[PDB]
Amino acid sequence: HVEQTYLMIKPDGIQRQVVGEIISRFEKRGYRIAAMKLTIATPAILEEHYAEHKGKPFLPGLIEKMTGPVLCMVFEGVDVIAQARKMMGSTRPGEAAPGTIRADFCQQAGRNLIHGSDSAESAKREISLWFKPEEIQSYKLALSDYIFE
Amino acid sequence: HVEQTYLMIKPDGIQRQVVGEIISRFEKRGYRIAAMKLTIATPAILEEHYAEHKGKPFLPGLIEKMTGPVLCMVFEGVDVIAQARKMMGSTRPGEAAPGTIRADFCQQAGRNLIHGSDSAESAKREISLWFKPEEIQSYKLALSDYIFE
Amino acid sequence: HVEQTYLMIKPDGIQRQVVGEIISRFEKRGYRIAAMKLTIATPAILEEHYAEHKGKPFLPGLIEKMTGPVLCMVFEGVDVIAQARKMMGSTRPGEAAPGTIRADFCQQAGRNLIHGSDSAESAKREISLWFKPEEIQSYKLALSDYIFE
Ligand SMILES: Cc1cn([C@H]2C[C@H](O)[C@@H](COP(=O)(O)O)O2)c(=O)[nH]c1=O
Ligand SMILES: Cc1cn([C@H]2C[C@H](O)[C@@H](COP(=O)(O)O)O2)c(=O)[nH]c1=O
Ligand SMILES: Cc1cn([C@H]2C[C@H](O)[C@@H](COP(=O)(O)O)O2)c(=O)[nH]c1=O
Repeated sequence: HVEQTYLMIKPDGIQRQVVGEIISRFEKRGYRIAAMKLTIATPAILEEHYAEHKGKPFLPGLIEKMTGPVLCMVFEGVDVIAQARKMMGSTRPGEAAPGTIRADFCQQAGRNLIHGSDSAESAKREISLWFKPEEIQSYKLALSDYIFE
Repeated sequence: HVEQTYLMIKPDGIQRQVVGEIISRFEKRGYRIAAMKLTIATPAILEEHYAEHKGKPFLPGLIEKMTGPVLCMVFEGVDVIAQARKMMGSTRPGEAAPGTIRADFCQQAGRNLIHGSDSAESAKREISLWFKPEEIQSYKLALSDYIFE
Repeated sequence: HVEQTYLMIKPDGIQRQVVGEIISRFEKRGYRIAAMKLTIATPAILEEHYAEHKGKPFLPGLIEKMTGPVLCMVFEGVDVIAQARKMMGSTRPGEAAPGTIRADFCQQAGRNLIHGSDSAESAKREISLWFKPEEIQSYKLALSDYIFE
């Protein structure tokens, strides 16, 4: 069975103009784009996005870094929630494995280019926060027979 | 002291049209193309290719996935049998390291893009199965002095 | 706090004509080019560079391999000394992780494409040996707000 994960290119990904490169990494595995939207993230939606960190001293700083243009995305694939995390790499780019997004593009955790859901529960919540159901698109990849066993 | 390994692009590599990208990964290390042939794999040759799994319940499914166009290849280099295995990554793409072929391109073991010999004995057997001696080409890379110590 | 490291493309990197690819890997992380110079390495400068190995039987062959065009470089970034070492990978390419320069381009330690400082002390020593201070340039990257936290 496939699943869907929420991936969001942060303002540093937009401003460094690596959006296409990021998308290509997920397309390369035959992951399907199920939703995609450019918006400007605001403090009120980011408070909900970062709800697990309510009341923590670092939350204002997380929100400030994220206040800016973002690319909201939903990708579909086998085990894609865990696999996208593996592809992003460790929170700290300096600890991330070579070949991951954060190791290949970044230096510090506060500017680590991309967010991805950390669990099935978070993916469901995040997809619902940033997308309406009518924005989630269902279609089948023509190469499905050569992607899925 | 170089050796030769058998590498085969499976039908999913052909149909997803990533043959050139795969070849480029091996050329990038200064591995030498010693043989290359496009064919359509037959059940008869695949039964011998997969002889280790004779009688196993999953063998018919393995053969069915592989009955299609394939690119047979022989690459030469230092430690190239083990090194090509490392470059392909784990059989299951989800367990493969970022930066390997299977992690970068694939989702499931049954569609994992590429075969490579797993040992010196297997390489000798597989090269002999898929190639005639007259198809194996001997020449020296002009950059040899800058590739080999 | 950023630091600076000495990175040198060896004659195999020049002759295999992958200079631009190497530079792009470091630029991709927002590391700043603080110095860059093409020269031809000579035995007298290489003897100082490899001073720790004076008298060892492998040194004459090492110096022979390194007598040729080289690209001297200084890159600046957070933790860049350790990070550049990680990006190069193990001295022996066969042991280097997928996604590192040496794993992606090389076969043997004697032709492993690139040198990088192993410590802050070595970086200071190597930058003094290979560059004049006139050659180290001070300027700020315009994307700093999106590279550094
Ligand atoms: C941006 C950032 C996030 N994180 C943590 C906060 C969340 O628990 C997790 C995912 O954050 P993210 O949604 O901003 O990618 O990473 C840090 O520890 N340091 C940072 O600098
Ligand atoms: C295709 C496939 C191969 N394998 C095993 C069978 C062989 O022992 C080994 C290499 O197979 P391969 O020649 O098809 O790459 O991988 C699996 O365990 N699962 C799979 O889905
Ligand atoms: C080129 C080379 C370097 N080295 C060691 C010597 C130095 O301690 C370290 C870095 O050397 P380098 O300046 O040539 O990169 O690598 C080997 O052990 N084997 C080799 O073939």
